[PDB]
Amino acid sequence: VLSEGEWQLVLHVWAKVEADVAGHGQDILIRLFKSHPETLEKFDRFKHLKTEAEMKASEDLKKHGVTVLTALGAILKKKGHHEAELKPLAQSHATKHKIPIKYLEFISEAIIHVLHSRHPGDFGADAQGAMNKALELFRKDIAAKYKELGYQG
Ligand code: HEM
Repeated sequence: VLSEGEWQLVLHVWAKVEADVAGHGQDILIRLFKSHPETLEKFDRFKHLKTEAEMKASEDLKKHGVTVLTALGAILKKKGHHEAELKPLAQSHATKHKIPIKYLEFISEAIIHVLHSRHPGDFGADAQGAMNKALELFRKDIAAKYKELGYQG
């Protein structure tokens, strides 16, 4: 459970992400794909991309990054009361996209890295720790839904 202070650090940097959601999404998905190539393989939509240049030029990738960040921002703003937002997501990612929880840890690391590169002043260690907790809560709650559905892993 994050404290109110922690949630404030989380949403303060997230308000900054909102100024350029598309740019953040692209950086995050590209980082995810480059750091963990197995993740790109889950996207039939994007697996044709072979280089970072191709990824940066993909408008559809940029479009999905916004989809991803929009869903995540709505979750973060619920400050833990994200049961309704997490249900459809867990269901689709477990059963449809078949995304292991480990891959959610990978994108959490990409998110934190990109937030740090773009918002050093509002993403000091205290904010990093708070965001890590927030992303951990997200993962914890998603994992519980996965386990229920028979996908814990
Ligand atoms: C911060 C975590 C993530 C969020 C908030 C998120 C959000 C979304 C949303 C909103 C959709 C569209 C609706 C849906 O299908 O549920 C989606 C689709 C999808 N996501 Fe995620 N996602 C996340 C992480 C991941 C990860 C880590 C992978 C792969 C390693 C993944 C793979 C997919 C795939 C394959 C689709 C369908 C893409 C398509 O073909 O249209 N997602 N995601």
